[PDB]
Amino acid sequence: NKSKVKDISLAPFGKMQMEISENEMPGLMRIREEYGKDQPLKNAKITGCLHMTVECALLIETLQKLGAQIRWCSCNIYSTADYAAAAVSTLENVTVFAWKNETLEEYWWCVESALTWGDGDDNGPDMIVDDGGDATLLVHKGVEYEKLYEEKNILPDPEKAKNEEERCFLTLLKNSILKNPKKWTNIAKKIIGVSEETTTGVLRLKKMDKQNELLFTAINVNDAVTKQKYDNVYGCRHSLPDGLMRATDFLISGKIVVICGYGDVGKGCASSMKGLGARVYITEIDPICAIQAVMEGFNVVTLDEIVDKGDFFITCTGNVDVIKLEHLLKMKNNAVVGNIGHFDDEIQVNELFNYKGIHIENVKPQVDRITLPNGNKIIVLARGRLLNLGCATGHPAFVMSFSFCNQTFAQLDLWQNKDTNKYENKVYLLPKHLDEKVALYHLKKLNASLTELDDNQCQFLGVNKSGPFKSNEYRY
Amino acid sequence: NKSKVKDISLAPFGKMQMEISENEMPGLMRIREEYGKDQPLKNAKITGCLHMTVECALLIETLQKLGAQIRWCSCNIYSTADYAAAAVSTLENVTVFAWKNETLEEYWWCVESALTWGDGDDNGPDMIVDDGGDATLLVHKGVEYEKLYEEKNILPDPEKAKNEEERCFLTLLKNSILKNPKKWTNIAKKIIGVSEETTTGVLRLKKMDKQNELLFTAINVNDAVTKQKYDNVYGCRHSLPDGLMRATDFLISGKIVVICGYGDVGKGCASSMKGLGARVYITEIDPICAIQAVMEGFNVVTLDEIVDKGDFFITCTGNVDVIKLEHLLKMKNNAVVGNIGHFDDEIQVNELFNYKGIHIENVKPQVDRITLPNGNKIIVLARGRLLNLGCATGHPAFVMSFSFCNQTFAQLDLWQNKDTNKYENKVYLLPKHLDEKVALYHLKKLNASLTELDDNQCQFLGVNKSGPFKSNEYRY
Amino acid sequence: NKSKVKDISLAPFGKMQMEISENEMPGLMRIREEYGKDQPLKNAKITGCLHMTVECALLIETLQKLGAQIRWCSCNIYSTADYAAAAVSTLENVTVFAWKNETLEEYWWCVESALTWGDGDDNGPDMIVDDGGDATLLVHKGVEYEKLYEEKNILPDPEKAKNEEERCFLTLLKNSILKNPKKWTNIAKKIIGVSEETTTGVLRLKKMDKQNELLFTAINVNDAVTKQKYDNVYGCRHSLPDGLMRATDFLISGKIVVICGYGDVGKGCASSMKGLGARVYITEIDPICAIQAVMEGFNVVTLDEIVDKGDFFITCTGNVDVIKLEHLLKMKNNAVVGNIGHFDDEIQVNELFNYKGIHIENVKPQVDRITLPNGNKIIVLARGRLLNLGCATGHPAFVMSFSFCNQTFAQLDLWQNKDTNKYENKVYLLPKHLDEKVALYHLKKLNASLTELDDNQCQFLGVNKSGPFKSNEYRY
Amino acid sequence: NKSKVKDISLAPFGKMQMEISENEMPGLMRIREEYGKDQPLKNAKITGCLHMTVECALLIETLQKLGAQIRWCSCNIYSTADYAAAAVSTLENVTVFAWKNETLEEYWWCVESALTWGDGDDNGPDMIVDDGGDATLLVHKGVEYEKLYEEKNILPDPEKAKNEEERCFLTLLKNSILKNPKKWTNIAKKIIGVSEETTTGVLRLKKMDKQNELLFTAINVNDAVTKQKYDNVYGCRHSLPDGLMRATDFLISGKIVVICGYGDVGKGCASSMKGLGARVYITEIDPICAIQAVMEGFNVVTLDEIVDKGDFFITCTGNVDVIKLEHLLKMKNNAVVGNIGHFDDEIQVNELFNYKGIHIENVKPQVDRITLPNGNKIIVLARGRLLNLGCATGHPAFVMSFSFCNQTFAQLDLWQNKDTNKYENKVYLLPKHLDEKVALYHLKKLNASLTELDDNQCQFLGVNKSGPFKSNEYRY
Ligand SMILES: NC(=O)c1ccc[n+]([C@@H]2O[C@H](COP(=O)([O-])OP(=O)(O)OC[C@H]3O[C@@H](n4cnc5c(N)ncnc54)[C@H](O)[C@@H]3O)[C@@H](O)[C@H]2O)c1
Ligand SMILES: NC(=O)c1ccc[n+]([C@@H]2O[C@H](COP(=O)([O-])OP(=O)(O)OC[C@H]3O[C@@H](n4cnc5c(N)ncnc54)[C@H](O)[C@@H]3O)[C@@H](O)[C@H]2O)c1
Ligand SMILES: NC(=O)c1ccc[n+]([C@@H]2O[C@H](COP(=O)([O-])OP(=O)(O)OC[C@H]3O[C@@H](n4cnc5c(N)ncnc54)[C@H](O)[C@@H]3O)[C@@H](O)[C@H]2O)c1
Repeated sequence: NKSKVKDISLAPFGKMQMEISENEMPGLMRIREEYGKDQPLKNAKITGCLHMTVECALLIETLQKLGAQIRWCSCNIYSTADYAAAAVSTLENVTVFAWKNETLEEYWWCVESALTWGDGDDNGPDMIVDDGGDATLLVHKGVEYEKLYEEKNILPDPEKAKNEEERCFLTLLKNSILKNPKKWTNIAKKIIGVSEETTTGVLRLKKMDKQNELLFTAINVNDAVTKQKYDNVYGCRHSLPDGLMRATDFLISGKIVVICGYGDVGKGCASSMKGLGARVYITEIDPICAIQAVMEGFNVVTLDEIVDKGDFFITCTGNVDVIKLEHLLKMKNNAVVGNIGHFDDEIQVNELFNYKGIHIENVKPQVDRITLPNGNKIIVLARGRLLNLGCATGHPAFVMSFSFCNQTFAQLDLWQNKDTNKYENKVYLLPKHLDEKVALYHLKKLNASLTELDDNQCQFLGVNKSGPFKSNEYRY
Repeated sequence: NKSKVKDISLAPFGKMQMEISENEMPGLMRIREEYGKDQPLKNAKITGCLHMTVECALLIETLQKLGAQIRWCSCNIYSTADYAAAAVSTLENVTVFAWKNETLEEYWWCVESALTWGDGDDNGPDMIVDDGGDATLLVHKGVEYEKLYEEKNILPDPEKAKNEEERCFLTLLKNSILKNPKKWTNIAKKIIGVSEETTTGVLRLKKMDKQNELLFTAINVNDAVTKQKYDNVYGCRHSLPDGLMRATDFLISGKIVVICGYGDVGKGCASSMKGLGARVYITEIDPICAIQAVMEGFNVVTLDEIVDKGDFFITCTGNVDVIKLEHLLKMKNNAVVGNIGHFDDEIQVNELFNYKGIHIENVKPQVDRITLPNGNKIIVLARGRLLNLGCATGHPAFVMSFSFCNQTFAQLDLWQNKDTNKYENKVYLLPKHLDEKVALYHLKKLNASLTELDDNQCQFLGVNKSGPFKSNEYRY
Repeated sequence: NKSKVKDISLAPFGKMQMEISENEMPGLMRIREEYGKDQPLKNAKITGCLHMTVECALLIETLQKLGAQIRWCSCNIYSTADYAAAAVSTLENVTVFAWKNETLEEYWWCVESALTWGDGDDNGPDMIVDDGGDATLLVHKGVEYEKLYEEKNILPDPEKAKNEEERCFLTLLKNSILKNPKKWTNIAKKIIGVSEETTTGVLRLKKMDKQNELLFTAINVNDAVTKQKYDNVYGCRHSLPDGLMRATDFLISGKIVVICGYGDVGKGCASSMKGLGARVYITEIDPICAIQAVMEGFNVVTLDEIVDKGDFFITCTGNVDVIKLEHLLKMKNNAVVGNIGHFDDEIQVNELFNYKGIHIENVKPQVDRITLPNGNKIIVLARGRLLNLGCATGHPAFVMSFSFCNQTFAQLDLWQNKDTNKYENKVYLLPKHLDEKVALYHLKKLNASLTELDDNQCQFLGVNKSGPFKSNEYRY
Repeated sequence: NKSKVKDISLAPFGKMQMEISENEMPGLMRIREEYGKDQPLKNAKITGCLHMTVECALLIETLQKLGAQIRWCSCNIYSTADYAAAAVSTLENVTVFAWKNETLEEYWWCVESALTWGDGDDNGPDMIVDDGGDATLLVHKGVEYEKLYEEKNILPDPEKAKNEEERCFLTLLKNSILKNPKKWTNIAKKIIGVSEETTTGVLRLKKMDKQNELLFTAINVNDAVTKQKYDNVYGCRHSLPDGLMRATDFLISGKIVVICGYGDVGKGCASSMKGLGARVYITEIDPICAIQAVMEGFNVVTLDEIVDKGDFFITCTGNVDVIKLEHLLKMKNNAVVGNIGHFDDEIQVNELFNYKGIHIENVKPQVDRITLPNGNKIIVLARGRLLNLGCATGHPAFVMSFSFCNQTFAQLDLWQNKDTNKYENKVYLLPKHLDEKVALYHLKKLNASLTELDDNQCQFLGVNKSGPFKSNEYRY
């Protein structure tokens, strides 16, 4: 029950950061004021697997101030802010397993430790807060392999590891089963539900739900309007250049920036690059998104067409093998490559790092310089992992306030309906009125005056004076 | 049946414009190349009620080249381009009833004439293309009043006219029933379906469908992605400043522009005003839209807060009484007021024009100068009706190509399934693949290179290499 | 001697436009309020040669309200607004010779008529307001050729006409000398001075002054901060897209726009195209301007590199042969070509129009469609002349207010120092304090609150609390 | 000959940064390739007083590679990058006295140490590179007080210290004179000249030159086009948000940002804030700049009008007392205040820090939180000193390349003309051709293709095919 952090003496620095960011998160603060003295999450055991940053610390503190017990780990080996981990590990009923620059082996250990609440009966959490689906994955795969072992006596061999991170994952599961072949099966049965924060995690849930593999309720927090339209757009508009500037200090204006993918994240990234004066190039597979990109003055092309002159290459597709080895080998000298989508699959950093005749030179934390066979030296950020969270501090508190408000409401609704049959083992979405509520909490801070709908106006539009004001199909 | 247009000698000028805009509508031209020699709409009787512009002429030509017969009218008394009406009235199997500056009495006469195909059995059309729902309204109200007369022997009295335009509407219906009390009831029975082009028309359809008043199938073309995301946004970004410039020639940069409503149209309008250097103020009733407005650098306020210093006031709410008489009376000298939403309800132009001590002075077509009681002189555009179509030429052909492609596909699908039970008396949406198809047709013209999804990438995303690439809930 | 205009019955329409634009020119209106009842220009004879637009009419009215007599003509054969010419010709002591679509022969006739005040002694004006230097040219060339005839008995032969417009010019001078070989020599002697409005006219004056050919004082109004920084930038940002929209109605967003020249005009043009969503490409010869263009996100290339995919080609160089015949022949179908710089030298429209196998088809006034040898049809605006003034109404009133305020001050200072030796036969610039004065007059209209410099702040900066606040070398 | 730096072990980290930034400074690298093996600065003793950053390290290395000996110090107590100082102190013939977070006493010690080359005859440098004029100040004041002491036997008393930093300055001078009352007088006599980098330093030089106090030649590097138009604009566009983000991590979009001053720096700052989506408010004393601000969509107001709702307050005036104590006391909770202009005079941080009832709490390096009397807690950056260099890393290498190229050329020209009478004790500027030269060096890196002027075009414009292309009065 002892937290594991880099250095507990950073707690005060983290505490100061939390106190300040409090004014930047009017949404979360409003939640504490309403459901505060009520303690609606009293006795609830919540395990979280989300970037251990300052904004995340304020989410933890909100959940615990709501009366819940928490075990937490980071969902990325570089996103953890040590001062935030130390500060949060100080709270009562909160245990944390996270630190910056953790190895892949240590990463899975933290996820497992966060999901394990002691031993024996009720060894798992009541609810899960995931960001990418790693905690959810471990549970589902654990249950899957435990059944395979109880039938064919077969264990997950890290031999068939199609990746280094997968090797540690399979190793963790193999050792887990050899210690207690029913651990995950018993835990999964007590889980009320999970709430997914990102597009990638939702994609995983949808595929499991499609094949009826979901063991418990899953709430799609990422598809909430006040999340995908704010977090994914305005957040990346902020943290992309921030991560690029801290990592390289290079000029962006007048430079050729290549953005792969023009969905929510791509739109946000491109907007900030355009405002700085960069020459934006977009790659896309979806014709609808491509036209949106062209209408903003961007040039839509295939990577092969611009890979030779590109100064910055940012992937925001949430797909795999977007920037292949053959592309990296053709880049100009001093080209910068980073991924802001998911894991490290978008860019074949591994293939490049293990290529014959490649020299890897570390410039600073999360920043490496690779010497290509032809002599060109390119820059790779966070070894292909989230550059905004690895080279910077991720989204600003004000943006994360929207996301964490939806997360909190997801946990509240899941816990308050645990004794009902409102939720099955499927993916659900938060109601429309909650989205408007979250938005309403941030209006004052923004000095935005909302107009009151009149009686005639209400009848004409066919809506209530309090909302919702749009239909469920509205795209905003 | 003979066409009724201003001057048929303008046909040549219109013909030249159509030939040129042909290159700007690759979408429509692609349709002619595929379903051309097939004549899928052969023997179909289509009645249209949409702005009679050059872009609309190319839509008519496409429908007739597909084998259909057409009767058409404009949906606005100022939007008709006489040279386009003359040109289209020239085509075989096409009859037109439209001209610029038509009176309200003449307007309804045109709608009725367009919907009436001869006399006796089968006196109505097979399908309807509407833009605002006026044709659809006439038919539904006609059936409603015809039943009221067949039961209580009561006729629609233009006495209870809550408006001048409504007076002519009720007068037209009263006369219609005194001539044939079953005209509309019999016509509504043969209508396969209608396809709505704008947000206002869809709102009308949704309300009727909510109360189960729909007499036939209705396709929501406005809610199609390649329409609400392109037409409503990029179209207005183009035609708002164009309408403002031609009507007043005033400088926009440095001026205080007040935009009411920040939905699709509002976002498009604000983007162009921002690009020109204006100081944009936004009014909103929806908190979610309000935050989007603030995140773009716009100040969100209530009209009462800025009505005194505003230089331009543009309504894009699609609501009623947004700019009341009390607001107009407080505006500065030379302030410009225009509506780009629906009809003339957004702004109380009528209340102002009939106010005691008000002097109305016509400056030029669709532009009037009003002298307020305090002596201030303000400028009102198109008497509160669509300023972009009244003072300019509406959206450009390239944008209308997306909308008209969805319209054509809507007519095609509706006609090809007339003998099936695919569509009931409800509001439907065109399939996802069609939206991507439409987008694909315009990529070449835009020099946009789409990327081909790989085999691994397809399985990972769980989509087909040809699309759709997004889920039905995707907001783009 | 009466005015010569297209149709005097348009006077009322023009009057209405002048009354409204009055609120858009707080600068000129302030001048009338200060030097109004004083009549400082009483008895002064002013000849003007500037675009006869509504904004220009308000300048004429201001000069006459100051007590001067005026004879005016347009400096371009397409820029005249007939309703403005009719309205201004109505004023007392104002004679106008201008109309839209005048032939080159008629053009010079108007210039000569405007410069000729009766007959005999004092046959010329006291001061001149030029825009391009045509009136100034005629006087200088007239004096030059009159001396050549009085010595070698040689006359200007229109045979050596290196251009059609030059032929009419030499023809006019030849006839002028065969009627009175001392007309211009005597007129030039009574001219107090001239004030140049545009960059091109200033270039002409500087070359004459360099070779000591100036016969009278010339004031460089164009190099005035509140002119080149406002008019050339913000004015073009407004009239470029307006001219393009009225002439073609084509979509600009997503289109490839090629701007040649990135000086004051180019910067303004590009800013508007960028705001609309176009993909901007810039051509430059000056490396300093080229970097400015790149830092704004624009791609700097040579015409040859983009002439194949360009949708719009706009020249703003003020140079000759920027877009040669070889370039025009390689343009895509439906490509638009227009000049916004000087005369019709920037684009080789003449070479193209007289090329073998070329078909010219008039679409509408100032808009022609040319069929290239390969079949491609391109659009040419105003036959290579100012597209913003030919296809639209030029800069808005508010922007012209700054230029015309500097013009009025130039005329006032020139007339008030006619009996002094403050000005020689050289090019002078208006003092710094006047530039700030002009700017100050427009602040209230813009709701801009200026800050008052404090006592300590004044000493520190070493400036007066009233200005100037910058040094003469400041670039703003 | 012993450098004084924080930790010499950071040398390798600094070296890696220098090697990378080399590719971002094609201008400086070109200088090394041309005047490299020539060693034009051989035996020259250069003392610099400029922000000891990585970009500065590359400038030092260039000067030494040119054959010069260097002694260097920082011109700000927070701008020094320790890893850069350590790396540069490694070079041969280079001595450095600088470190981050130095006290004011230590600051002047470094300046003095940098200007002192040994002892006895020739105890000073041959040339000086200044940024703010502190080194130049020390020398001029030193000579002034040395004469005052040699006449009235009066010493500079730190009693009359109108500031803490001035106290240390006068103390340094007093001790200097009590040790050798002719030190500075003798040194000033051997100084060939100095080259000023910033607007503030130039203002100081101009005031001395105006009163004939200049002891040696001064080159105004800041007024060079490729410096004020690139560095001051594009550099701040980059380092303003960067400093803001690293110091607070606060969201900028949708926030109210108040920029005081709209000159070169203000224009750059506002452009980046606008691109991020902030609501920009500008304060100005100059009417011309105010109109430029309004034409970009910004609201011009007096501080008193917005000081209550502002979220960020940035001063770019280069003036004194812009944000007084009475303004700071009225700011909202969590408001951020920072100066990017000169020293710490723009904002009365001192008055606030010494105000009764004020609590100062350090959040992190260069970031303090002040509790106001009414309880509001505001954030002050770098205690009123350059926030971009104190909270971040200043301008990016590519921008600094333009500035340092002009510096190098300034040193080269000054040293090559030391035995001539080309330069007097006045302020001079670099020739136009050099500005274009510097620009040309960076075109390739930017993928910008310059167009070659044609023979006819050259004669028409009256310029050489190689430039200059503009007149000295051109404002760009
Ligand atoms: N780092 C952060 O702070 C942050 C914040 C939110 C989301 N994310 C992550 O960002 C990624 C994308 O998120 P999103 O919400 O924008 O989802 P999205 O589905 O809206 O956007 C993905 C886009 O990529 C395009 N695409 C797919 N494969 C492509 C390929 N090979 N080449 C070019 N384009 C391709 C699609 O057409 C689509 O428009 C996910 O991995 C998500 O979880 C990161
Ligand atoms: N003239 C054109 O070319 C054109 C093109 C497309 C749509 N339109 C019309 O524009 C209108 C709006 O269209 P939209 O598609 O943007 O729909 P929308 O529903 O997406 O946008 C309307 C917005 O106005 C807001 N709103 C409603 N009442 C308001 C009030 N009283 N004050 C302030 N804001 C209010 C809503 O919250 C919403 O965000 C409709 O009338 C539609 O038919 C015109
Ligand atoms: N139509 C209008 O409303 C309006 C308003 C103001 C000025 N103008 C005219 O516009 C022209 C330019 O004006 P400006 O004030 O911007 O002057 P400018 O001197 O500031 O700009 C000219 C620019 O063109 C560039 N250039 C020259 N030849 C070139 C070539 N062959 N290719 C590419 N670039 C080239 C120069 O390097 C320079 O940057 C003049 O003709 C002027 O009279 C028209």
